[PDB]
Amino acid sequence: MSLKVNILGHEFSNPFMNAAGVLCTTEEDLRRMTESESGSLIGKSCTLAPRTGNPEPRYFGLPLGSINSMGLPNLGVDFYLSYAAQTHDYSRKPLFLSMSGLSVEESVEMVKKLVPITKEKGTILELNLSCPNVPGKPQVGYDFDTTRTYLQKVSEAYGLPFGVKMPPYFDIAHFDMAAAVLNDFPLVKFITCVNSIGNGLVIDPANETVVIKPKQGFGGLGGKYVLPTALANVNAFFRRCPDKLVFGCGGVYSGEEAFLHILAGASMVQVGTALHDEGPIIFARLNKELQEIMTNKGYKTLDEFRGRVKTM
Amino acid sequence: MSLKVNILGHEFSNPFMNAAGVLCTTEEDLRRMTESESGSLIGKSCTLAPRTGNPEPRYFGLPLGSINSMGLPNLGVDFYLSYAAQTHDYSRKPLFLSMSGLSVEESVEMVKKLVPITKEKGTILELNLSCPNVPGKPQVGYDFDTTRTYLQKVSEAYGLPFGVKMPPYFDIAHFDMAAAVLNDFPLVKFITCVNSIGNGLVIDPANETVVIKPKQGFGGLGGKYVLPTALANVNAFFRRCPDKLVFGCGGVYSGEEAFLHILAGASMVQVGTALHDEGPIIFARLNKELQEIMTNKGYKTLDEFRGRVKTM
Ligand SMILES: Cc1cc2c(cc1C)N(C[C@H](O)[C@H](O)[C@H](O)COP(=O)(O)O)c1[nH]c(=O)[nH]c(=O)c1N2
Ligand SMILES: Cc1cc2c(cc1C)N(C[C@H](O)[C@H](O)[C@H](O)COP(=O)(O)O)c1[nH]c(=O)[nH]c(=O)c1N2
Ligand SMILES: O=S([O-])[O-]
Ligand SMILES: O=S([O-])[O-]
Repeated sequence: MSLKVNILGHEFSNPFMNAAGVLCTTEEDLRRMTESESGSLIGKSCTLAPRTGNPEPRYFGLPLGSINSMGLPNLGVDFYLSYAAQTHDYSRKPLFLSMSGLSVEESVEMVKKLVPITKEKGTILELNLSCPNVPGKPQVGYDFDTTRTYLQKVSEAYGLPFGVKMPPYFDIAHFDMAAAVLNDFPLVKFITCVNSIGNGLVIDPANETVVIKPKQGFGGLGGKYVLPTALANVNAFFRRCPDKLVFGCGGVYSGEEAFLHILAGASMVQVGTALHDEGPIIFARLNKELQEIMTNKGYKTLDEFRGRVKTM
Repeated sequence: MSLKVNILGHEFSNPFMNAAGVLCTTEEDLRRMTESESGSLIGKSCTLAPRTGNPEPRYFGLPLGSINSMGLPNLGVDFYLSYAAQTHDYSRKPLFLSMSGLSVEESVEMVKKLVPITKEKGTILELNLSCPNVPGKPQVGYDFDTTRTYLQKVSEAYGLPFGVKMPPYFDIAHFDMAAAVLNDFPLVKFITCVNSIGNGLVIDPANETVVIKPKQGFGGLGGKYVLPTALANVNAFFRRCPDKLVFGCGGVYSGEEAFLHILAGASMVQVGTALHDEGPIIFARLNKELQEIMTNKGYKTLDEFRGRVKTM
């Protein structure tokens, strides 16, 4: 039996990795992800210059998941590039970097710097088009003309296969429109579905007060809230973008959810809120739980069921 | 304490009503809603001609809520108009009708027929701009040009105060753009936030099959999944549309969720999934639970705390 995944020119020991933003901001974070049983890892969504992010409190754990408005705290693109070029142990597992420049001009500058490091080390880019927690910066993926510009300019500047972190869509017409844009960019080799369900609001009934400080309490939702949305997006793009991979992100707490993501079409499975809750030991648990389901169903590889969800 | 709501010249006993679609399709359904302890009720979103809706199975109750793709099964506009004109007991409570024509032309033809009945009986219109379960009909509310056309044509054709059932938004820019359109239409006196989180996907791990038949398993999500989204939408439009009321819909199972909706800005509070699960006896419980919270907090009326959620 094998959890192995062969994509983007690498063997991954298993399909599991962190969701961008979780356990991946500092060198220590990235060390712990590398030492974990995860198949891969991804660096915190970064900007050209460092950021400290939004004021506190900006994260609140919930019974059904999480709400956050972190505000893209990151050590700046040079930190993550240097991590990728010098620090990361590629013999352990491949490395992704998430990049979230807050303009096309910023993104172009950042990805340009990545080119030599991708060529030398094999570092993979996930372009973030969906951060919902930066004041005054709308989610790029909800504007298809803006999305087209980003993909055009990053395709030109970077010139190598890369992936995109998409916001969740909730409308068939939007799946169609998103896919039409994505399918015009052959360098987009993977689509990560999904980022947080944006701009939710949690209120404490006792003190009648919102639970996070930024944006009048409005924050991105993760965890159990998002699983059906995440599965839908995965499957919608799996079908609409057959020349691309899909990575699943959203609501994974166990082997069962991972199994569903993969059945829906996911090549890799990212873990955010649950990883925030449980720490990197979760990857060992997820590997075991997924294998148990496969054992019970008589599956020996992921390929026996990836993208084989049945309809009526 | 008093649960009363006084809007559009009517006295409502309490803020509670069914969400459009739940317990409101047939005469018997509407009788049961009228006989319940609810403050009001709304008829099933109707079309000019009857519809049988989508094939089966099209509804699935979930641990955390519901997924459906009913497909606007309805007895046609004449049935609901005739209910509103002849059958409904207005001494029990006021009546809303939801209308969901699948074209602006259809919606116009429908609302014109309602005009005499509103004038005579006080029947209130909720225009549905958000149904996510009709194949080939995207949610109007996610296209601001189309939304503007509907509001223009319905305002002109109906010529009386009405409300709109909006899809959930997940982006600050969309709140702004939606509000800008709504604020150009003075006859829009209330905004119901929110309709289902559109186009989620639930998969059964045992048989590796989606749980509903229409649209390859894609259906609207209700229940615990939607509470933070609903609260966010309620509060965003409460602040952006001061000339209008906001009605809350989404994730209400208890007086506590009702209290949060009202604290966020809601005038009426609609109950979908929980009502589908428990039956109309739920309304007796919700009144009791909200009364308890107000008593504990020393709130004499809903007006003392409506829209007074605290931020940091
Ligand atoms: C604390 C924290 C921080 C971030 C996030 C989440 C959380 C919880 N998310 C969203 C994340 O990548 C993921 O898409 C969602 O959390 C959904 O997955 P889960 O349901 O949480 O597993 C996120 N996404 C991204 O692309 N870049 C980022 O920097 C962040 N930051
Ligand atoms: C079976 C069923 C049928 C419908 C719905 C839901 C369900 C469960 N919903 C959506 C509903 O009005 C409501 O917006 C959502 O269900 C969210 O509220 P809850 O979280 O379920 O209370 C719905 N909404 C609407 O405006 N017109 C309709 O005809 C229907 N039909
Ligand atoms: O960094 S994001 O979570 O705001
Ligand atoms: O009628 S709606 O529930 O699809």
